[PDB]
Amino acid sequence: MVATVKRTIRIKTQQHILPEVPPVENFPVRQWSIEIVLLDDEGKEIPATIFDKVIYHLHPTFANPNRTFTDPPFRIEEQGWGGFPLDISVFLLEKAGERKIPHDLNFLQESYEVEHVIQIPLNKPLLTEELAKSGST
Repeated sequence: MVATVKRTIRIKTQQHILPEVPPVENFPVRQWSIEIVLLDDEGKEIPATIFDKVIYHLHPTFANPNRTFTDPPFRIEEQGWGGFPLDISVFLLEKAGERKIPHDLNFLQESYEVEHVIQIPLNKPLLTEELAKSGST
C-alpha cells in the first residue's frame, strides 16, 4: 500500500559580481540566479513539469520579493549584496499541494546545487501521469 512517491529536485544557483554596480558598504553587488530541475530515477536532470508554478519568496526588502514563475526551469534572476536566505514554494499540478523549501543564497561559490526529496501524492490522475516521466509510481 502506497499513497505517495518520493522525487528528488535539484535547485541550481549561480552568482557573480557586477562590477558596474557600486558596492553597498564595501559589499559588492552580485547577479544571482536560481533554477529548479527534477531528477529521474537514474539521476538525470529533466524538466520539473510536476510543478505548475514556483514562487520565490525573497527578503522583504527586495523591490519585488514574491516572484512567480510558471515554466520549467523556473529561472529567477536578481541582484543583491547580502546572501539573504529565501523560501521556495513549489506547487504540484492539479492543486495537489504546496511544498515550501528553504534555500540559502551564499556567495562563497560561483555556483552550487542542492537536492531535496519531496513526497508527492498519487491521487490526481494528471499529476500521477506526469510522475511516470521521472520514475516508477
